Formats: sequence, structure tokens, C-alpha cells
Amino acid sequence: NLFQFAEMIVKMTGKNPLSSYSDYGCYCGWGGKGKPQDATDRCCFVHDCCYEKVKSCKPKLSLYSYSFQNGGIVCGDNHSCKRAVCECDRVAATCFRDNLNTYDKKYHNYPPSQCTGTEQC
Repeated sequence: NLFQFAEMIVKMTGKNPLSSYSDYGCYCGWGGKGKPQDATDRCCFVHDCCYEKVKSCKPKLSLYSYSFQNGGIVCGDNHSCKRAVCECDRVAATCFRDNLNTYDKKYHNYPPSQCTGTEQC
């Protein structure tokens, strides 16, 4: 669920998800239109595509199983639907950590007029 996605974001980036990843670019949080502005925005986009591929597990409401191991996340489910939701969140959160060097506050509360075009999953 997103309480768990938020748990993974604070441990991997040191950032608060509401201040940093709820409105950034064209896809983090309130978006869903345009092209990924940078790498962080791309982590969000891949994460939205990942969720649509697992439409049937109720991604946001699904409580899954994981642990933090050695500066990383390990999804520990047997159950296919929950392991997949966990994996979407796992790679998006580590994707955010990988790209903290390019993280630019320019993209906070990004103007809607700037999200132009379509990007295909």
C-alpha cells in the first residue's frame, strides 16, 4: 500500500514523500500527462506503468511483505500479486535514490502547461 511505499522512500532517500514526491514533474503524484522531465520523474512514470500491469491486486490497498536488507529492499512474498506490487515500489524507491544528484526543485509544483504530449508505457 502507499504507507509502505512511503516507508521505502524515507529509508532510501531521506526525504519526506509529501514534500518531495507528491508534486514533481509530470508524473510524480498529481500528473499523468506529458513526457518525463528528468530521471526522478521517469522513476514515477515507470512506477505508474508497473501499477497498471498489476491492476488486479489493488496496488494502493494491498498490504505486502518486505524487509530492509543491506541498504536495499527485499520483497519477501510467495503470493504473486503482492510480490509484484512490492516490486514496483521497491524499484521506484531505489530509482529515486539513484537519481538524487539530478533532483531539482525546479520541478516542484510544476506548471501543467509544461506537460505536453504523450509517453507510452
